[PDB]
Amino acid sequence: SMPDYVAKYPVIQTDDERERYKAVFQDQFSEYKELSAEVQAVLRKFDELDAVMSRQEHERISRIHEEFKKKKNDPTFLEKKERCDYLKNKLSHIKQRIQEYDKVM
Repeated sequence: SMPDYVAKYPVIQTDDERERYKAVFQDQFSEYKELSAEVQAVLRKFDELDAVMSRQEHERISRIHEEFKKKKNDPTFLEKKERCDYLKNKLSHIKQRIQEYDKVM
């Protein structure tokens, strides 16, 4: 699931290569923008929820706590957060290769 973007994106040598890196950046940045929003919306909600806190109160807390804990630890969510963290680093790598080439040329 996580290719080595350092090996796949070496130092840019030609404008054709720069254009190819730009197109990969645009394709991936749109994919990252969509995941980043979804991941961030979940994490912020958790922060709001922690801020809210009879033997009924004990029942309600535990109910909330389990529900809250279940959503943050969910493997589908954590796979998306992992893809998101990967993409951020991959995109920063590509951005840096482009900027480096522009500066030189």
